[PDB]
Amino acid sequence: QLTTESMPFNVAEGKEVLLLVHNLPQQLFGYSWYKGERVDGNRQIVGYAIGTQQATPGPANSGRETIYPNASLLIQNVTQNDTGFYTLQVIKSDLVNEEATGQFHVY
Amino acid sequence: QLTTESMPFNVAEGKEVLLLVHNLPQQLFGYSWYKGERVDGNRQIVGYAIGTQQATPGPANSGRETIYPNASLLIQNVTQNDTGFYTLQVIKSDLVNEEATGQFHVY
Repeated sequence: QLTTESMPFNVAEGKEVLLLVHNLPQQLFGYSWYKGERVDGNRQIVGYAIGTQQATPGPANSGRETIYPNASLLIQNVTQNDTGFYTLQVIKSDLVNEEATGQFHVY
Repeated sequence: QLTTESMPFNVAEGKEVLLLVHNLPQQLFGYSWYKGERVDGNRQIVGYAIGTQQATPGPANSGRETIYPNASLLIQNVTQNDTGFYTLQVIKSDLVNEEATGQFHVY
């Protein structure tokens, strides 16, 4: 049931897009966002620990993103290579974790 | 650097296999094991929270597996459909998580 929608879907180069999260579960340890349609550490954008409120960037961090405490992801100054899928993984306290995929298109 | 090796690699139907974990990082919240070569909640075997020492089964749990506190995974009474890839994800305190893939073959 966790979902993400991009706002806007079609984004103009140089403008911004918000990946808005819906149905965020409770009893969470943290968030991890990835570029592409799969959880993979080689393409992690950012890790975020809820208790300490610490964001840590990953290999796919571009320096134009902001993760908020509700797990939504802002990307500013979009370029053509931002186009595609993004994957949010949410880590539950029982370690039975949940993923959701979003997407947007830069024109 | 996290890795997993199956012992034995080639496993006889009805016998057991241990997915032994190496280089387990420190400062971990938990473990999640998956069937297949990717982290995906629809194929989660088990979630394990280190602090409370609780295992919770996922959709791909067969009832023949045991995860230990060092993250190694025993599978007993193997069948032909156990053949293939397994994926361990390790959740770090900074949420910049690590994955490793193992495999074995049932003959």
